[PDB]
Amino acid sequence: NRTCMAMPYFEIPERHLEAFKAYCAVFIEKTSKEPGCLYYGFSFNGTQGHCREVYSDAQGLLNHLVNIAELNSEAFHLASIVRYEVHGPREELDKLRGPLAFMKPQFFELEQCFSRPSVVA
Amino acid sequence: VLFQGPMNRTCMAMPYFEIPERHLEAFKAYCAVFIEKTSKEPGCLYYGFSFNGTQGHCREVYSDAQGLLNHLVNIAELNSEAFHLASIVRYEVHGPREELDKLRGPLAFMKPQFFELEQCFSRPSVVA
Amino acid sequence: VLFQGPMNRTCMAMPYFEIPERHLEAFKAYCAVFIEKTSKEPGCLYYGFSFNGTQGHCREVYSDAQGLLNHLVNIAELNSEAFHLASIVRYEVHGPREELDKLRGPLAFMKPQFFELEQCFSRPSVVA
Amino acid sequence: NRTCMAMPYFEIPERHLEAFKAYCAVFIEKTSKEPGCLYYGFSFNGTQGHCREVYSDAQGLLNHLVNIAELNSEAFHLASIVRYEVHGPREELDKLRGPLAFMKPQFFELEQCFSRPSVVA
Repeated sequence: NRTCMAMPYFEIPERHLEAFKAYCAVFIEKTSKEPGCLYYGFSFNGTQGHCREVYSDAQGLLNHLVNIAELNSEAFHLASIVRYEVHGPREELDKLRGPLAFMKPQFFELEQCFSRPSVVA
Repeated sequence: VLFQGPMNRTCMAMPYFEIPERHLEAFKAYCAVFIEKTSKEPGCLYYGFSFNGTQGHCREVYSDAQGLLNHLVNIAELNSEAFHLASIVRYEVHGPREELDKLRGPLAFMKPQFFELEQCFSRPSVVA
Repeated sequence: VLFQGPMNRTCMAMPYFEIPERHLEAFKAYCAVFIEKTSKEPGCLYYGFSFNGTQGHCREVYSDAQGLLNHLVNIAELNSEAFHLASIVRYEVHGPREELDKLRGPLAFMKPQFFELEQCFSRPSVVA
Repeated sequence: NRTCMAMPYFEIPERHLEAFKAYCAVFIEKTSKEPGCLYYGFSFNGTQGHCREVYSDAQGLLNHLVNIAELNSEAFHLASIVRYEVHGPREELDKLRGPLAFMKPQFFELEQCFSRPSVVA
């Protein structure tokens, strides 16, 4: 199981919350074209935003960053990413520590796990 | 084009642990005990521990809010005996509003950060 | 593949009228009066009358539940004077649960059939 | 404005309600491929189901019936259609009275209307 999970946390000014949520549907449409993306969901604690992103492997996360780059530049003025976590097995995170350094990610290496045959992450 | 519909009932809990270095290996050993206990819960879909050095984390995925409540009851005794190895510094709960409404009362003692899931894409054969 | 997200706030009201034949042409004339009055409501997106012989119908589309309540206030006086031309035999209200919750109290006197909108596809440029 | 609106009403046994709602997502996926379908939404009054279907013209409704026929036969045992209304201008409903007779439709001819430039139905 090489699945990796990325989690950006967003600080959204209250005047930008509705525009941010409208863009979420655009990010979801664009990300839905990625074969390696298994899950992409936006959740909110008031003005604190969050995305739970599941990719089939490290390459999937790298594909997503390239795929989403143009949308990122369009919407980058609506919020600040205040934290970025990447969770997965060490052998996949090893492929990401170099490429992702610009995000200052917090890397969590998955070491012990239970899961049902239906649910990979 | 726009697609709209109800979210899955799935809820995810994420405690973040501050583990003293002198307790880190004992904490990791106990993780096997917590996994074994949780693996018998019908409502638990995923339960896994990850580490950023001495920062620990558990990703807990339940089929609905009731699954998370069942876990709280199941693990209460174990939580109280491994209590001393770490402290929980953040506790997040993610899920749809209607399920999180069932959790705000029972989990108040954890002072959780509740994130209401509002928009999602998924491949349902592999992730809920 | 599965897409999930919130419904539009749009609400639709549909009264069905039983119109005596002797009143049908007068009813149709008054429809112009009701359309003119309703056309000044900011919250009204669509308001149209259709007929299956002497069975009349209005399709009323509002941007949210508040729009429907504003219409009730706006039309109250007109409703009371054209009151005698027909009877309402069915009154349906369609929309998302959170908006319909705002209507169950104010519209109780109409004994409405409330249909909660749960899944939808749409082309947002032309239909809400 | 040639738009027509179709409205099936469903009586769903309580034991079939969840399966019916799961099929709704399949009907929505299939109907989303129709260029002439502008809106397709399912609503529920307990066990009473309803679809609000908006088509750009009478041909769109006929295309939908053909497009959805295979799914109809798969799911036809989950509920009964107890009423079927078709609303639109007379000139479009004239094209449907023959083809749709098997549904025993209730035809409502739209005669007077207000709408904002953004909303066709």
